[PDB]
Amino acid sequence: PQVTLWQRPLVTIKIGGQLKEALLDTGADDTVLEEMSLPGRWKPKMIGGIGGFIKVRQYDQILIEICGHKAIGTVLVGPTPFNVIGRNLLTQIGCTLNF
Amino acid sequence: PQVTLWQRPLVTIKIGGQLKEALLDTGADDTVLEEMSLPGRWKPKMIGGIGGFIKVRQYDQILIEICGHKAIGTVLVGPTPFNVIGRNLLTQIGCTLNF
Ligand SMILES: O=C1N(Cc2ccc(CO)cc2)[C@H](Cc2ccccc2)[C@H](O)[C@@H](O)[C@@H](Cc2ccccc2)N1Cc1ccc(CO)cc1
Repeated sequence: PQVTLWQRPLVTIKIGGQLKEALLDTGADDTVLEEMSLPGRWKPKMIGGIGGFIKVRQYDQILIEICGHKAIGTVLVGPTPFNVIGRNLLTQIGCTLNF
Repeated sequence: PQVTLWQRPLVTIKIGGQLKEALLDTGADDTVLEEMSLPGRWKPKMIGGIGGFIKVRQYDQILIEICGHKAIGTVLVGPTPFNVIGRNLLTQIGCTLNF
């Protein structure tokens, strides 16, 4: 749909059998989810944000359904205050900025 | 214009007589700029991010021009690694997202 930005742009995702809400986030390069059960292998890493760095686990190749579109990608799981969908998935879903 | 998200969506801003680049960031409610000299006076404020929180100072009713577009609003100046344009200014330049 279009999304105006008068409100936080939130979306429903399904990942790992579970339903969550997530913020559409053009300023983020990667997707970062609050701590969640995912099956599998993962490799740790750090990301920095505004505020310092977190240590996060990266899982590659995770299927997310976002709104109702499907994507496979890397997601990072860690101590974020909100789930963010970053540009690595935004580009799969077809998301564009318009002004 | 329309901006796809294969690369970081940067724009040039003009703010307080200085030219800078910033990320159009849908995830951020407000605009946070790296430290720079701005006139007026300000209030101490604290925002949270990934990583944690920073003390910023808030200036309100500053004019910023983002592409050719003027907007006036609150800008937080402080320890961000990257100048971030958030939703408070994005709505004024008529930015939407679309998928
Ligand atoms: O740290 C934030 N990252 C950091 C970030 C970096 C990398 C990834 C994964 O690759 C994910 C998130 C982004 C801004 C930023 C970009 C580049 C360098 C440094 C910072 C993001 O784009 C912004 O949306 C929120 C993400 C967020 C969303 C909801 C809740 C917490 C964090 N933030 C924090 C932020 C908070 C408030 C304001 C102003 O109100 C601005 C930014």
